[PDB]
Amino acid sequence: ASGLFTIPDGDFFSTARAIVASNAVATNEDLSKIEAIWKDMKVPTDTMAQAAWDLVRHCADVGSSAQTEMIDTGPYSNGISRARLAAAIKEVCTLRQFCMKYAPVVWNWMLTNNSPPANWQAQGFKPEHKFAAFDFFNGVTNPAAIMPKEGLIRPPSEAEMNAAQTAAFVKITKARAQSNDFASLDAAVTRGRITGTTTAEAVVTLPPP
Amino acid sequence: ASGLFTIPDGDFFSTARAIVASNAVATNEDLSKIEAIWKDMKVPTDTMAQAAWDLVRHCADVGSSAQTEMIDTGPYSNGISRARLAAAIKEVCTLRQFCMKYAPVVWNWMLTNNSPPANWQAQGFKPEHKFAAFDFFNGVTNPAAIMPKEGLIRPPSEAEMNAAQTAAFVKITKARAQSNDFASLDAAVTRGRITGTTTAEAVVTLPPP
Amino acid sequence: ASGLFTIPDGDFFSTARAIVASNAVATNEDLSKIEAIWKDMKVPTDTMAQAAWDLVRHCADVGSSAQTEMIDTGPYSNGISRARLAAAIKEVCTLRQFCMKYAPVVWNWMLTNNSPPANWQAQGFKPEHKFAAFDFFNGVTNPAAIMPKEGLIRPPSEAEMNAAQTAAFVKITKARAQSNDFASLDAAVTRGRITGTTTAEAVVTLPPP
Amino acid sequence: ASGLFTIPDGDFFSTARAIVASNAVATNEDLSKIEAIWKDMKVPTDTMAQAAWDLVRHCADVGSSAQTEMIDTGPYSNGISRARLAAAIKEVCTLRQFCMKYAPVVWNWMLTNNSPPANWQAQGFKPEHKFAAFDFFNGVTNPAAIMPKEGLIRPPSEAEMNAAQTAAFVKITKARAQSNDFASLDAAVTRGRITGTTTAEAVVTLPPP
RNA sequence: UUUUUUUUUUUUUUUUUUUUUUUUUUUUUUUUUUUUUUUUUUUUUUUUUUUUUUUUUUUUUUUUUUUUU
Repeated sequence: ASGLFTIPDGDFFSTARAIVASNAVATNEDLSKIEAIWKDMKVPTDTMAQAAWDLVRHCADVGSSAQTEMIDTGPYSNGISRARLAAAIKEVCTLRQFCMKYAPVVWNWMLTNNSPPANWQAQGFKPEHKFAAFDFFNGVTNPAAIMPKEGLIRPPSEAEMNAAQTAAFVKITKARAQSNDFASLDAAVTRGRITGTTTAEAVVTLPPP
Repeated sequence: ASGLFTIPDGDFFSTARAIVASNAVATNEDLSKIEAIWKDMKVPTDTMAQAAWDLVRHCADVGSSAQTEMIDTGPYSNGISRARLAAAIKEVCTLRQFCMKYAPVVWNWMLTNNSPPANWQAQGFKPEHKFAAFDFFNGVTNPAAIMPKEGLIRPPSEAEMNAAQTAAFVKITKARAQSNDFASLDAAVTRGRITGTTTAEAVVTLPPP
Repeated sequence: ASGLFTIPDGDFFSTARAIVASNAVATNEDLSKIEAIWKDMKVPTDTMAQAAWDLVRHCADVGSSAQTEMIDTGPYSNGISRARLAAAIKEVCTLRQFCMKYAPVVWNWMLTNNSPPANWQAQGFKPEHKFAAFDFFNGVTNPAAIMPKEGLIRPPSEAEMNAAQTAAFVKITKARAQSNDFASLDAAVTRGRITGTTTAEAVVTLPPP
Repeated sequence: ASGLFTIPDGDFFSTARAIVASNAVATNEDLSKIEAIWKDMKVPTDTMAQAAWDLVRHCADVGSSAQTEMIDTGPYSNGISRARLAAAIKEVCTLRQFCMKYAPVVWNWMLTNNSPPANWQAQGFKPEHKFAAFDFFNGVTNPAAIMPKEGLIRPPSEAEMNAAQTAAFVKITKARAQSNDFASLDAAVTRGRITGTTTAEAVVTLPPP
């Protein structure tokens, strides 16, 4: 048995370590392209990582959607605003994929300072689940993401994971209900409609048990 | 591991404090532009904050919609009416974003005086939930908003947060049902219709469990 | 990359401010020519702007067509009638282009006094949309127009914009149906006809959804 | 397998980069001919690009039709008016093709300053879609156009693309309804008619879903 | 009786905005109209399913009063 029919024997399992890569997280080729754009717009390379952690922490208070307006300037750039840092990222990967890379860093930072995501109440989270009230919360246990050196202070509880999956259903289905099913945006197909659906037909509910 | 691949070590989590910024709350650049317009229409800078807190407290009795008619004059301007203060705000940010900034102030003010939002019964709130009967109630636990020095008297209960989310569904869906799906307001698309929908097709219900 | 192939870098977007100019609004060269004619027919230069705002406010009660008869004299001229002020304007630009320049001023003036355009019922407007019942209502959000210092009291609602676009369809199509398609007004082409069309063939309808 | 039957192997896909060219965007031969005319009418070559970006930004407030009257003079020429710059462009390519080349620049400029196209309300756009209210908005994601160095602040949303396609239908069909089907402009064919169509037969509607 | 295989499990989409006011009266509730006739036959095949056509251009301005009931 050779070629693709080779049977592994036990030397492979004890020695080989798979480097984990994920397509929901910004790749190593993605992150090298961010650095080349960021250093060309004069982000200091001595605080390049802290400018990323500050941007993703701000992206836990607001969304990580491509339409999200970043607000202010962090203290680790040379006055480069967070909107300009995020616009450089969206040329390479999505903002959500970049934020998934730093999700354990932001999770530890929020749990150290006891500072939840800012709009947890507007998102409909209960106060006992408010630390899961950011998108890209799925990346906190993804091994392709940046894990801090001493690990997570606290893993996410099962109730926090439950609340995040429910909120992910509500936010994504509401965003799809504001979109359409039109396969083309030409007026021959859309007939000048945004959703192609009335207000009552677009109401999202999670059906009861 | 350097650049964007730097692993945080624990010095960062104990020292760095993220200044919280939110795009649902009026920004610091927004508020500086309000002050320049307000002092030019001769609002006293010694009571500039109290004129804002009086306007947002009045915006808890009426809406914070852009179409809302402000009624009277507060005691902290130099006779500048609340409609003129709100019209200056709507040149910079939304009125709702300005009111979200002062939501914990208005929440403490209403709980101190035992004075709920004025039209809580018309909004369909039960009497035990009537203190949540304002829009921009989501901002009372947003850390980007102005928190008073000694804190909230009482946090919002879970039942108050439940009632506010339900009322937010009813008021927003009713406002969308009076709007249309028309992608253009030209008569070639609207065909001279406001909603493009009959009265029976526009009825909003929250489907039962 | 130089010449017309130069890539903008971010210094341009933060520093350069485009002065907005519109060809639907009376230009700065247009308005300087109005002043030279108005001061030569002895309009007081101390109330030159108020004579314009009074004329455009009167042009919200009647049309801004070139055929419109202006009625009376405002209080800010030296007894110069509004028909003589409008005849001087029509030598330079259209009356509608002049009125578009002052559309936010007239919009604020009408909303302050609760005084809608005078013939809103004859125009077929519903009472809840009657403040949009003037032509040149499109200019109220045009940034080339004169914006008052503290801003609009209320922006136009979506239903008001819908009603204005529908009324613009009806009034313009009815005016075209009283015109012709004749490419020349010589009797060899027109054959002594005004519209070249019967009464039944000239009926305007907005086709139903 | 050689000649036109050669099978690509994977070296071609990893190495070759196609330079994108579009016939809806002004070509590199087009732009070199603009520069030769612009420098001969003494446009400064140190601000040749900024004079183009100022002209296209003004062409987002007014149209990019060949019949469009440009209004004023930008600050980056040596007093050369925008009408003279546009007349030089129309000798080489269309004004719309030139403006498509700088559509991401104008898109970033408008989103930085929060300054929409000036006549968005007259075009029938809803306020939530008003940043798409220019023609040549199709060029903002065309890779043949000039992309700024740090990228777009925000990509166009799906609802903005929907509104632009609907407005493109309405404006182009209305312009065709004012034209004719006559195959020749000689009076033997046109019979002295502009459209060859009555007013009621020329009404444009987008048929309802 | 037949129907129980395979395929389909990735990404993307989670921001903002929208929550005011107005609209809640009156009128409209009778009578008439309910039968008969019409239900069959015929018509179910063949042929027609390829290519071609998808670019560009066209999106500004002007026209919205009065009169006519």
